Amino acid sequence: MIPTEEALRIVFGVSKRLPPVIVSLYEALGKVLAEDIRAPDPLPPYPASVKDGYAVVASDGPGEYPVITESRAGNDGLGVTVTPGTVAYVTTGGPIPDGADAVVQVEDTKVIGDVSTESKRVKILIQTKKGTDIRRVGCDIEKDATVLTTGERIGASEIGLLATAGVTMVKVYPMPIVAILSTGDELVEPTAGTLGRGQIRDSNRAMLVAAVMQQQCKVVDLGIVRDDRKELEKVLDEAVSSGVDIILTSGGVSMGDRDFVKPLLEEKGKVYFSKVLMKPGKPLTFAEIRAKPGKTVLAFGLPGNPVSCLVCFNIFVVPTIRQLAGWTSPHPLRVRLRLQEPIKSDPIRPEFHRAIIKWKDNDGSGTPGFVAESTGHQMSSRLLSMRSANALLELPATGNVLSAGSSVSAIIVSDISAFSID
Amino acid sequence: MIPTEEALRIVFGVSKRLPPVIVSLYEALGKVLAEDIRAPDPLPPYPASVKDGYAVVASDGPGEYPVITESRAGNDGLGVTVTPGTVAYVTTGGPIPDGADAVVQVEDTKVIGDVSTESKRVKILIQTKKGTDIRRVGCDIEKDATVLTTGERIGASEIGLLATAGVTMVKVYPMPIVAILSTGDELVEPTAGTLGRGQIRDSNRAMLVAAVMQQQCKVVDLGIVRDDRKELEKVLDEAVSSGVDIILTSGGVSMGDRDFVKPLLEEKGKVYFSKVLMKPGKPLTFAEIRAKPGKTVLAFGLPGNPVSCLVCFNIFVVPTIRQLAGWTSPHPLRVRLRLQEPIKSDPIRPEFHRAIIKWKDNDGSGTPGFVAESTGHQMSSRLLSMRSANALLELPATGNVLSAGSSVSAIIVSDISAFSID
Ligand SMILES: Nc1ncnc2c1ncn2[C@@H]1O[C@H](COP(=O)(O)O)[C@@H](O)[C@H]1O
Ligand SMILES: Nc1ncnc2c1ncn2[C@@H]1O[C@H](COP(=O)(O)O)[C@@H](O)[C@H]1O
Ligand code: MOO
Ligand code: MOO
Ligand SMILES: [Mg+2]
Ligand SMILES: [Mg+2]
Repeated sequence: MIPTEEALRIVFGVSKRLPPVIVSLYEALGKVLAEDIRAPDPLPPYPASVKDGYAVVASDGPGEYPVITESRAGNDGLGVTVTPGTVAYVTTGGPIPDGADAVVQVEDTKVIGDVSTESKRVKILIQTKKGTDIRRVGCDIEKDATVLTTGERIGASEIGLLATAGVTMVKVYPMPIVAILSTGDELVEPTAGTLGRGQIRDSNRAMLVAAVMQQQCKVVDLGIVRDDRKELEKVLDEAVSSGVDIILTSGGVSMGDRDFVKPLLEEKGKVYFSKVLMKPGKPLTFAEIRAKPGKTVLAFGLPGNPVSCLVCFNIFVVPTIRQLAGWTSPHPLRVRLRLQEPIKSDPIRPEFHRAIIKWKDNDGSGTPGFVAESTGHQMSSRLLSMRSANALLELPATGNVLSAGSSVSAIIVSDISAFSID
Repeated sequence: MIPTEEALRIVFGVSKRLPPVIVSLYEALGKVLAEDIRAPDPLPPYPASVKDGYAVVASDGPGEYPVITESRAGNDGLGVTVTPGTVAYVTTGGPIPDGADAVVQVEDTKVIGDVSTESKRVKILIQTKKGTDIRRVGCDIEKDATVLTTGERIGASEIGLLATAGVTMVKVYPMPIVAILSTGDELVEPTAGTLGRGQIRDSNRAMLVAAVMQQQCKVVDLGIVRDDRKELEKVLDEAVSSGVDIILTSGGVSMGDRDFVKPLLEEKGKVYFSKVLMKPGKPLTFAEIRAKPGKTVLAFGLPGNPVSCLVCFNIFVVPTIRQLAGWTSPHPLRVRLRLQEPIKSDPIRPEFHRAIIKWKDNDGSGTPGFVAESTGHQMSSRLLSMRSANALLELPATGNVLSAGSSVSAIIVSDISAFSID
């Protein structure tokens, strides 16, 4: 039995970043960059107007002037020089014609004379300064500037920067492919209606398929496997040979006489641990299998108890997926929060207590902060204790009652940007 | 020009939850439940062992006893009664045979005699209590108990609860379908290499496609549209008739003489506003179009400036997607944080200043909390100001320099569970 911090250190030490691949721009979203990106041209590549109005010679000052060209895009005004005593109409993003050194926004101007006559004239109502409302070449992005670097995760703004730079095929770290199976003679498919004696619906498999889909990985669903050593070996050898990077099993890892996951993983590879000092998730097995040519497969013999299964996925499998996906910060967000109710900590095993947390203007102490409500009874067989739980409170093994208003460390396990407000 | 709080109130008031649909279990992930879910049978549906060991009569106490059956799943031990003076082998999740009222874990037992002889005997090493290590029928979930309710978002634990309850087809609120187009004679596709005079790559479209994909919505990519009124009307009528729920355009909404988005939206529907008091995102247009039979289409005439485009998406479009998707808490997470450097606020427009935020053990004041670093120059044409930005600091329009260490409100715009730790 090892502490969770040691089990996390071992998993991290064995887990290796996947070889990079080339993907399309839309396939690059969510992925970590495996190359630096440089701008091939400046942004803007031409002097551009910040406003809809008139490009002027600043030194001319307020007065009435003829409009000698109109510049909105492309070759508009090419070969036209705005000389002292003239102006050019411009729209935002329009190229500044040669000779103009400032832009006066349309609100500080007035058109003079009849619009029907070909010759347009405008009254500039202010005294402007050279450079006003013009984006010089390269002011937003300089040519050859690094706009994105290796190790940076691609979100919407990063896709926008790749498009700005003309990069539609991107070198990234891929997501791992994950195989998932359930174990047990007592299991039936979740499509089962009336259950026969001693049967339960397989809930862990669909739960883990959903959890892995939330981490943006491809899933290989290997179904229900019975408590038969040859059958489980065949399905594990099949998963190892299929090209997946991670295998997730649940159940068949406790002290039962037909719990074959641990001895099969010892036979096929290297088991680093099979027991962890934690509440819930004690029978967790982690192993490294080498697939014959030629790559490493990580195997997590997750516990059968639904709560223990999901907590072990959240604490150990999520950072492993991220490490394989090239994240430099794979660890989960940890915050500090105040308890909204008293919670009794366990006397021997530190607890990952499920909570529903929210940000409050007053956390109970006068200042703003996160607050936590327990999900109730914490039994490892009670999947209702994971319902709506967006955090795991880290309760040390003291045996004391932590009173309402006391502060604890909490691992956030679900999208902080999808947190329901107070 | 209206304040952002009024623009958000108007958008919320017009936006209506989409009609619910029936989807498969894996399609239900991320979606909000449109029906309550009740357990059709209890969990466990039979008295189940919490441990691998022996089912006993508690009153028998420590002693040596014959093992009369073995119970791991299904019909194991059916018709066998554990009477006083006998025990039954059980594995975790195994049905408790009739007559046994407690379980003694295998660690508190010892097998006696030769294993080869058919008759097995075990020594129970402790005095147990009635009910120990047995999960009674329905202790985790009672039959007909409500396990999930209308308005609850489906995450991995909720998929696990649907599978437990045998629900593989779920009534949910769907995500809206979003049409996206760019406007401008100066735009070229992001596949363009060398740019001609007065051209830029279309970056907003791929950025908004990525942003909408992160919100789990289907995208209808309508491409680049030129600054031609008939062309833009045709593409808008096409989007309205196609069945999308939201149209996103960018550009063609400022004061230019070929900015046709506003007048086209006024003609096709009801424009609620076209100008907002905010830095960045001032030219935002919001309109409601009625598609002929027969449904409502929401249209956001987003600003062309890349920063303004993404900030307006993050503040106004993200809660609208969530409201249409049936979220009861569509608003973004707002927290309070301390500035890591000084920031000058604008004297007239309140600013959505881009920041990279992280949780620190000491936020600078001695206690733990969020801290923010600015992304630098905040110009609306500078997409590099959105790079890695996971929050928008809400700076009031005071004109004062907010010093390092002062606290501000911040909107979190990207997965809090994907936050890089300190
Ligand atoms: N799709 C786009 N990608 C990048 N920049 C754009 C896009 N559309 C408009 N812009 C720029 O945003 C600014 C305002 O656009 P508009 O509202 O059309 O005048 C101008 O500088 C445009 O060149
Ligand atoms: N796929 C599953 N879905 C729900 N419960 C399970 C699953 N697999 C195992 N269990 C339960 O978890 C507990 C421990 O399983 P095991 O480690 O196989 O003894 C037992 O009560 C099992 O019935
Ligand atoms: O042995 Mo556990 O910690 O109830 O899965
Ligand atoms: O007019 Mo803006 O607020 O630079 O898009
Ligand atoms: Mg089992
Ligand atoms: Mg334009």
